Amino acid sequence: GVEIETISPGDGRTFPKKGQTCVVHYTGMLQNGKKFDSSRDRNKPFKFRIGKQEVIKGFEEGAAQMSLGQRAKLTCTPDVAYGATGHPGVIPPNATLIFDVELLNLE
Repeated sequence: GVEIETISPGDGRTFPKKGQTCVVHYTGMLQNGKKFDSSRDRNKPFKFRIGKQEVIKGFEEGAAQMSLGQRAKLTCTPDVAYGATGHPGVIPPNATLIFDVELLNLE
């Protein structure tokens, strides 16, 4: 359940692959709710790789469906991220997650 709502520009040809460490300006958003996380604030744009189950499932699928310079809009189902448990005090159980994602990576 990954819905991409693309802010257009970029290249559309250089997709992320396995063995690649990539850099993402993310920004969290709760559906009918406020923010909960922001890479824009810390000024450290979250270096991470693909294929080690580092991030949640709903963020991992949308990262491969982007390219360099693109700006997407993730909409993840509750079951792929936190819906049964809920991250304690931060994410309630059975919650739908909204992300503002832009990929500006290397490799």
